[PDB]
Amino acid sequence: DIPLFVQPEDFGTIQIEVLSTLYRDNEDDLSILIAIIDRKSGKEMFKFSKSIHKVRELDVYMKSHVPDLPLPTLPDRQLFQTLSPTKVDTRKNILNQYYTSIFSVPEFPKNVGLKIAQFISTDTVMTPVKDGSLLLRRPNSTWRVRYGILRDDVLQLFDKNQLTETIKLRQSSIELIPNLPEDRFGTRNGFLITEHSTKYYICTETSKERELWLSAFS
Repeated sequence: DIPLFVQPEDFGTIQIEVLSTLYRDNEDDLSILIAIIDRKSGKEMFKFSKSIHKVRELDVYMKSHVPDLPLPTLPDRQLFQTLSPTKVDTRKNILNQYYTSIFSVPEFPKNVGLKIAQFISTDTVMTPVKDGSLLLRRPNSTWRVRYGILRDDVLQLFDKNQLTETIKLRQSSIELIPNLPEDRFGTRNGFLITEHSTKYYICTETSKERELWLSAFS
């Protein structure tokens, strides 16, 4: 066997939270970061990372070994084709609904329950001023994944751990971009930083993350 972090009979005692679908794993590919939480304590026990391909693989296994029991539906493949903020926001919510339903099924067959347990017991992620994954556009205007670090009153953006942008907040102005009506770029949870000029369009994965980032800007 491979060591199990949570026994299949104890799937009911955990909550899941899909934290991101822009996480860079050990091989530096975009993957899905998932947190496993103890229900009674509310403490985050561990995190793990899976590519969308691995997610569909386990899904394929389940459809075939439990055909008679209803199972949730994965996000569509089109949500992972052209990178846009509105798709990133949506597919994270569907994945949250998906894995909440999985660990809410009362009983799985012994083989299927072990496979799910092995799934969450691999690709473990250990992670210990504001930061987070961001989506960046410039005024021929595609989006690109960036990792933002707020240093003092200066924002730093990295592309695969390489400084590609550096921003002064004292020189710049900030404004929210309304989610609606949806523009021709799929902007969502977005805001504009105009550094004195130059304009950077930045979106977060959730609307809460936009709230948290603006407060860091203050």
